[PDB]
Order: sequence, then C-alpha cells, then structure tokens
Amino acid sequence: GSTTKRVLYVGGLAEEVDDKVLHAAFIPFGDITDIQIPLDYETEKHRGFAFVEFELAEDAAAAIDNMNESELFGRTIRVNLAK
Repeated sequence: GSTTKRVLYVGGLAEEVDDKVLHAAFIPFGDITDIQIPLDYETEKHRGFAFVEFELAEDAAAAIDNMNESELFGRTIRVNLAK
C-alpha cells in the first residue's frame, strides 16, 4: 500500500529493446533518469524485461498509462509502478 515512486517495470519485450530505446521511447512520457536490466550468472541473458526510472514521479504515470498494454517493436509490453 502507498508506493509513491517513479520506477516502472516493462513486461513483454524482445531482443531489440534496451535502455537506449526505452530512453527514447519512454522519454516522451517522461524524461527517464535510470534504466536497469538484470541478468543471470549461468546464462547472463534476460528474457525481455527491464526497469524504467523517471525524473518526475507524475511523468511515470504517463508511461504507465501509455506503455501499459501498448505495442513496441511489434511486441506487447506491460508497465507498472515498482515497489
């Protein structure tokens, strides 16, 4: 309950999306500040998910309401406020 943050999660990506694209893609919805993509140790390869951080907390809501169930690189992505 009560999250109050700006870090969002992207679900439904491909091998074409990255922090670079997320930066440009999510910048209109809100000027991103940080983007982190975790990996494994045995495979060191994600699946297709990342974290988007915005400079403005309210800006994230836009990415949330804009990227949630949207289309990116021909892929359906889902966004939500981290916690």
